[PDB]
Amino acid sequence: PGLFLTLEGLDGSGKTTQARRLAAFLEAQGRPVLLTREPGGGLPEVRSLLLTQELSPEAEYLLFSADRAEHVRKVILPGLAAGKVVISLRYLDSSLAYQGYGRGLPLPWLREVAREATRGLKPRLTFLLDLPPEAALGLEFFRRVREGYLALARAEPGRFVVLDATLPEEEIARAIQAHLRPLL
Amino acid sequence: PGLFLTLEGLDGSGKTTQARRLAAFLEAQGRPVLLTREPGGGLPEVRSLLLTQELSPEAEYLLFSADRAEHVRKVILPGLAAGKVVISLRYLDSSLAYQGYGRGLPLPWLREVAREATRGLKPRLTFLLDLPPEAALGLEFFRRVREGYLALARAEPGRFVVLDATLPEEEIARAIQAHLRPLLP
Ligand SMILES: [Mg+2]
Ligand SMILES: [Mg+2]
Ligand SMILES: [Mg+2]
Ligand SMILES: [Mg+2]
Repeated sequence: PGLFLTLEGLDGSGKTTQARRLAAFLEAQGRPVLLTREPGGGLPEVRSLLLTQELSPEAEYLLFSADRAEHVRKVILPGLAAGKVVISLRYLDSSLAYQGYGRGLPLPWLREVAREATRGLKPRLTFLLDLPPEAALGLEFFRRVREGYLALARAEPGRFVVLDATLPEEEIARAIQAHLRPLL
Repeated sequence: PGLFLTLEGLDGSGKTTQARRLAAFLEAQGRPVLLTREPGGGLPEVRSLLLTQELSPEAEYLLFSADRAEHVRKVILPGLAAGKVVISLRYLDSSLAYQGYGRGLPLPWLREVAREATRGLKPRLTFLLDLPPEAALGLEFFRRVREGYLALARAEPGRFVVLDATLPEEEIARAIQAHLRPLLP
């Protein structure tokens, strides 16, 4: 069958913790599951050098997209073909939020590039862990990314589930499980 | 205003040599020049990344593009803005030939990615060194790449100057010189 879920939000919003707990919930139900992340899941070396360099927003986006392209072909699609629940910590929405809304690249173009890079694969549900940057390129930048994420979620209410990331981690996990139950 | 020139073709066709000699010819007659290349002109580290085992053609192109986007913004446009003649050893057409005609990616997608990466910057002339594919991933790959280059040149016959890469390198350089002389009195 196959089921593709993603987690999104600012760095510091409990995405890794919630990915781990979601995988454990599915492991407890006997559902085979795969945990992965971006950047680095396709091309690990892209993660290393985005860490220690600052490029133009266009170059940054295209590197992320190259990693994304290998990630989809070598990790996500094969996992889904085996009937696994693939959970990716960050996917296309991160690039739209950080490089698009944050750094100012045009979103129609961003989505143009992603069409062939993702082979059109999009998640069935995306969990957005929303919070202000204080609760996790300056504060103004992170504010744009956050509002970008909220704007993206307003546009696709059938795909996005927006959770208050400031809540206790146990409540957030149970909320994710509640939203996910109907799809299993 | 500046002048933007490129050299293109299969590896082994003498492109580096011609780019080097072209630079000299211009320097000699007091035209300041910036000599550069892809892959590596924008992001040096991309050259390592491109050699990744079994890299998808999509990801390969996106790596070339990322390098190309940094190359155009940080090196090529600032050089042209300074009135230099910028010569690039490989540019967009390398990707179109190798990743498009060679690896099978759809050209319109490649061009649309490129539009924002290059800010629409095109070379005034591109010197295509046409080399036989056996003298350059088997032969059938390189056969497609060679013919793709020739297809690109047919579609933009004013931009591309197609030259026989098996000629002596002085005769190639002289032919490049003759095409440029109208562009710099
Ligand atoms: Mg992408
Ligand atoms: Mg948010
Ligand atoms: Mg490109
Ligand atoms: Mg060219």
